[PDB]
Amino acid sequence: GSNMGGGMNFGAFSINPAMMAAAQAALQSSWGMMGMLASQQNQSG
Amino acid sequence: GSNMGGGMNFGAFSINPAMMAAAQAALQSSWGMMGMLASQQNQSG
Amino acid sequence: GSNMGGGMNFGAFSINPAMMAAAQAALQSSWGMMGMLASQQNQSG
Amino acid sequence: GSNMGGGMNFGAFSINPAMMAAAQAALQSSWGMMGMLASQQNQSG
Amino acid sequence: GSNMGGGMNFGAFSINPAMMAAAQAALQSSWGMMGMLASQQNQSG
Amino acid sequence: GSNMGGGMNFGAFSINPAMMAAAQAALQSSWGMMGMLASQQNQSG
Amino acid sequence: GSNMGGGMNFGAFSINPAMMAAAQAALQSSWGMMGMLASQQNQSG
Amino acid sequence: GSNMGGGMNFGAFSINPAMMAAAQAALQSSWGMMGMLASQQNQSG
Amino acid sequence: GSNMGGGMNFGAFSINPAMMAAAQAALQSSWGMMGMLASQQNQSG
Amino acid sequence: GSNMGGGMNFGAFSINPAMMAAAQAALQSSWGMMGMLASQQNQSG
Amino acid sequence: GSNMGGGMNFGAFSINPAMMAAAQAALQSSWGMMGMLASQQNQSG
Amino acid sequence: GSNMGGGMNFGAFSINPAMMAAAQAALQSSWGMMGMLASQQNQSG
Repeated sequence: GSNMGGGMNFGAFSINPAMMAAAQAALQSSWGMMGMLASQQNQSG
Repeated sequence: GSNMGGGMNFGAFSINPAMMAAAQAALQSSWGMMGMLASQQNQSG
Repeated sequence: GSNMGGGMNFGAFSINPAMMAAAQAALQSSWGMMGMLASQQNQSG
Repeated sequence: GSNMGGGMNFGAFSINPAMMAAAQAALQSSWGMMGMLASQQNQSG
Repeated sequence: GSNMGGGMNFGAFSINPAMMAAAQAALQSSWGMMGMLASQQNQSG
Repeated sequence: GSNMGGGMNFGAFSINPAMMAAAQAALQSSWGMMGMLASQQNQSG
Repeated sequence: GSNMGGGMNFGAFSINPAMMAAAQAALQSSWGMMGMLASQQNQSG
Repeated sequence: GSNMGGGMNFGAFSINPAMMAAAQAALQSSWGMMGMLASQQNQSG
Repeated sequence: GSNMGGGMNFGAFSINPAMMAAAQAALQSSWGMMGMLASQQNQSG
Repeated sequence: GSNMGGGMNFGAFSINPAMMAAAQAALQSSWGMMGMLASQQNQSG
Repeated sequence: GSNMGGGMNFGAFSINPAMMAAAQAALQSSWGMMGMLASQQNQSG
Repeated sequence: GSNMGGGMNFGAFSINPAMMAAAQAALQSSWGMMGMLASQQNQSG
């Protein structure tokens, strides 16, 4: 169960994330005003 | 279960994420005002 | 289950993400005002 | 299950993503005001 | 299941994505106001 | 299942994507106001 | 050298520019959404 | 050398510029959403 | 050398610039959302 | 050399700039959301 | 060399700049949300 | 060399700058949210 409240950002954000990663499974994400990522990585072998 | 509240960003965002990644499975994403990514990576072998 | 609330961005975004990735499976995405990407990468071998 | 709320972007976006990727399967996308990409990459061998 | 809400972009977008990719299967896309790409790449051998 | 909401872009877009890609299967696309591309690339050998 | 930018006005305008003057040489002008005036009243006696 | 930026006004304007003057050489002007005036009243006797 | 930035005004304006003056050479001007004036009243006797 | 920044005003403006003056050479100006004036009243006798 | 920063004003402005003066050379100006004035009244006798 | 910072004002302003003066050369100015003035009244006799 997930819920969130409304918000208004007057200021100016800058997001410059230099991510890096090596894996059997990899996901990389960088979003602006709003986002919900529900990623399920189930692996075998 | 996922829910979010409405928001209004008056300011000007800039997002310059220099992501990098090597994997059996890879997903890369960078979105502006709003996005929901539901990625399921299930692997075998 | 996924839901989101309405939003109005008055400001001017700029998104210059220099992504890079090598994989058995690869997806790359960069969207503006709104997007939902539901990518399932299931691999074998 | 995916749903999104309506939004009106008064500001002017610029998106210059220099993506690059080599893979068995590859998808690359860069969209403006709105898009939903549901890509399933299932591979074997 | 996918659904989206209506939106009106008053501002002027510019999208100059210099994508590049080599693969067994490759898809490249860059769209303006709205698009939904549902690409399934299933490979063997 | 895919659905989208109506939108009216008052501003003037410019899209100059310099895409490039070499593959067993290749698709390249760049559309203006609206488009839905459903491409299935199934390969063997 | 001179140059101008672009603006879109969806609101409604009502201009009522009353004016009066003497005239050894006189220019009087009124205009709506757009207009450029370059005048030189060079006189000799 | 001169240059200008771009602005979009969705609100409504009402201009009533009354004016009066003497005139060995006189310029009078009024305009709405946009306009550039460059005048030189160079006189000799 | 001169340059300008960009602004968007959703509020409503009402300008009533009354003015009066003598005139060996006189310039009078009024404008709405945007405008650039460059004048040189160079006189000789 | 000159330069300017960008501002967005959602509030409403009301300007009433009354003025009066003598004039061996006179400039009078009034403007709304944006405007740049560069004048040189260079006189000789 | 000159430069400026960016500001967003959601409040409402009301300017009433009354003024009067003598004029061997006179400049009078009033403006709303934004404006840059550079004037040189260089005179000779 | 000159430079400026950025400020956002959500409150409402009311400016009434009355002024009067003699004028062998006179500059008078009033402005709202933002503005830069650079003037040189260099005179000779």
